[PDB]
Amino acid sequence: EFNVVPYYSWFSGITQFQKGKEFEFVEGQGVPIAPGVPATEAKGYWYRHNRRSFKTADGQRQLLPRWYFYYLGTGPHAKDQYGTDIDGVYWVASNQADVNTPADIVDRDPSSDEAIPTRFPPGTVLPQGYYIEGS
Ligand SMILES: CN(C)CC(=O)Nc1ccc2[nH]c(=O)c3ccccc3c2c1
Repeated sequence: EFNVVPYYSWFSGITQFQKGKEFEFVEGQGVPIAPGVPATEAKGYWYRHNRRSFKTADGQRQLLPRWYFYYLGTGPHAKDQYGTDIDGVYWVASNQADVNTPADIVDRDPSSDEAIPTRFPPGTVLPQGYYIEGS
């Protein structure tokens, strides 16, 4: 969880379960499906939530990262330039998207909307070592 309120993603998270496997998508893929959004707005980034646990007194490690998707110009990196090398950020965009203008899309009031469970179109190459939440 969090003890500082996050920007909330329109979608469910993707969670690492195998250490050492990278988070990635093929260029053009990796934008989660949202009913009615045009491919020109299908642009943004996945953002890594580092999680950390507590020591139990039986010794006991691991609580891997979970990634959350944010449309370009929103989220904790609402200001950065698409593409920019930033630890913990992975940019993705449909090939119809112009990544020079922010997506025209409001954040998600977590109280007047649940997260849309994360799906991808047929053919999307899923990152091995990750489990899509809600699936
Ligand atoms: C290292 N952490 C401070 C980063 C952070 O927690 N990121 C974070 C950032 C994005 C998050 N997006 C969500 O949709 C969400 C939903 C339920 C609970 C948490 C989140 C959520 C959390």
